Amino acid sequence: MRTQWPSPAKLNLFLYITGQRADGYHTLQTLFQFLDYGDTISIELRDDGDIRLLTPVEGVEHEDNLIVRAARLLMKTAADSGRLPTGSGANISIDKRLPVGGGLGGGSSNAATVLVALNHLWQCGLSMDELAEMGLTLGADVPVFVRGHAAFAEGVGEILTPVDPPEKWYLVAHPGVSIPTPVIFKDPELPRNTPKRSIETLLKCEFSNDCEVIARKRFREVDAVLSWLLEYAPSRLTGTGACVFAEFDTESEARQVLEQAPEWLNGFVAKGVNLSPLHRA
Ligand SMILES: Nc1ncnc2c1ncn2[C@@H]1O[C@H](COP(=O)(O)OP(=O)(O)O)[C@@H](O)[C@H]1O
Ligand SMILES: Nc1nc(=O)n([C@H]2CCCS2)cc1C#CCNS(=O)(=O)C1CC1
Ligand SMILES: [Mg+2]
Ligand SMILES: [Mg+2]
Repeated sequence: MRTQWPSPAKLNLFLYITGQRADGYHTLQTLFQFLDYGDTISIELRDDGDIRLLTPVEGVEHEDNLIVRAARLLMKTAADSGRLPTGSGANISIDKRLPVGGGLGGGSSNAATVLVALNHLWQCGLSMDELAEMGLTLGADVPVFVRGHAAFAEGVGEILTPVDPPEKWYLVAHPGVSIPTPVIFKDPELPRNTPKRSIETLLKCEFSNDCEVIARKRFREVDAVLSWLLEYAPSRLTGTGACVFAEFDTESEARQVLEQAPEWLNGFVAKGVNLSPLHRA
């Protein structure tokens, strides 16, 4: 039997960099919300203990793909604690709508959906905390997707406090540039001193993304897309870019602006979701 599993995008509704730890990672205060939009992952169990991603993701080698890494991590962890039924395997295919990169968390959402689906399908019985703990080793973006709720996130992104932001409609645009996430976080001029504040202060302050100034300055493609959207609606970078979103109250306004957008916006429209489509499923 084949099962299908949502792998939604996320948005950083705001993103503040509070410092940088010794291991190079940055401490932050950010607010995750999911989008009801993303990839679909299909899984067929194998009985020969193998893991096969049948549908390649362009530019990513099989063994580098977060789908496969997540599956093998779960297999190793379950097997080291006697929770992996003999022969547990899987064929995995993905219908990929999300960009590879851009600050939408698509690869990390793929990792999270695979952890959750395989834990269920192999009957490994691992808890949320254990999965989120294993997800974190695959990237700081992975735990929010594993836990499945919109959340105020601190630490490096793993300290998650569920919250229910307004579920606005978003136009999400992908500038035609690839920004390696290491670039932004290694910039001298990135704010690393933004004062840590309470959720109440943050939820009342205007939402911004501390990384936007740098993405905009360094990538004219990002500045172009942001400048264009800002004429229509509040608009900000998500993640470290390059994607930018514009916030709307209704689907019709968001789609009307989208119908107007030049093709170089590479835009789609989707609704915010405080419960991940994966956990809804
Ligand atoms: N299934 C996957 N989908 C997208 N990217 C992946 C996947 N597996 C590994 N990656 C790697 O991660 C990067 C893009 O990941 P992604 O989570 O989409 O980043 P972003 O937060 O910028 O959206 C690429 O460098 C790619 O090598
Ligand atoms: N806290 C961090 N410090 C860092 O140095 N890095 C770099 C080093 C690894 C890849 S990039 C990432 C994070 C993270 C995170 C949580 N997910 S996130 O908020 O969507 C994304 C916008 C930040
Ligand atoms: Mg989805
Ligand atoms: Mg990611």
